[PDB]
Amino acid sequence: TETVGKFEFSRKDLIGHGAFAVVFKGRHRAAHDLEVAVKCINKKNLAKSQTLLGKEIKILKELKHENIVALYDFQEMANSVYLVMEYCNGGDLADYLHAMRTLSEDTIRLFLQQIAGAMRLLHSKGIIHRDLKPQNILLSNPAGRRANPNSIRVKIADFGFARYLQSNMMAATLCGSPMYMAPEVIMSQHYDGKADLWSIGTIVYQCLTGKAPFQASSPQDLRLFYEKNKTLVPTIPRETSAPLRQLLLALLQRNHKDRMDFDEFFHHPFLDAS
Ligand SMILES: CC(=O)NCC(=O)N1[C@@H]2CC[C@H]1c1ccc(Nc3ncc(C(F)(F)F)c(NC4CCC4)n3)cc12
Repeated sequence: TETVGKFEFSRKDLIGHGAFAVVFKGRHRAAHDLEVAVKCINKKNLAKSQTLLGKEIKILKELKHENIVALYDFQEMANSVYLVMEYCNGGDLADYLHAMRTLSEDTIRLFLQQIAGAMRLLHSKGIIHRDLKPQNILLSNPAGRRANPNSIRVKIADFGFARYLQSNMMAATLCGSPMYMAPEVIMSQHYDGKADLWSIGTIVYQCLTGKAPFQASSPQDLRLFYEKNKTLVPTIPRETSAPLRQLLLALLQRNHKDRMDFDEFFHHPFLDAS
């Protein structure tokens, strides 16, 4: 048992591992039924892990929303950093999609309404996430794992690559997962918040079809494909509802200037459909 302020965890209770973070399930020391996810340095990449966890704190301390994984507390010291986060009892969308293969349009709508809500807050604060992928979309059912799936709440996680972007500036750091990167990101161009909208379009397309809209053998191959193809049209299955078709087509615009803007996303007919 290690303690971080009012919370405790055992390194036995590993729930996830990446190059730059290790995450343990923990609990409040007084309210043992309050589950938490404790994110810790990966000492294999000490300096970068410490930097990214510190940036995550800096960003998440400004973001309170149902659909953003909550930061309950944190502890930054000279040689280590902890984040005590909301525990999402449903795990990640990558694993959920692996088991479900594809999601109904109604489930995609429920999830995307929640992602849109979180993105409204990021956009209003001037923050871009830059690492949206299914592994960073977490699921939580307030009625418990075995409850009605209509009750699944979605939370954006992993803000270590996030930044403020001034409205007259562009970003240029290579961030994210290549299969979810906007073309402008993987082509090492300048980009803005619309790069996240491409990532969201890729996630929605994967939910709908079970595959990438633009398949490639490697990140290098995907970059070459984007470089060579100045128009990108995803194949929309003919059973797709018109609002979801139009949402996908507008998000998966190769050129960020042509891509759906945030106001269009937040008010998209797909999101207000019954
Ligand atoms: C010991 C135990 O109870 N294990 C549960 C477990 O391993 N599960 C449960 C269901 C699938 C997998 C899993 C992964 C992640 C979560 N929850 C969660 N909540 C918050 C965070 C976060 F706050 F840290 F983001 C988080 N991050 C992990 C690292 C891989 C995704 N995971 C829950 C689970």
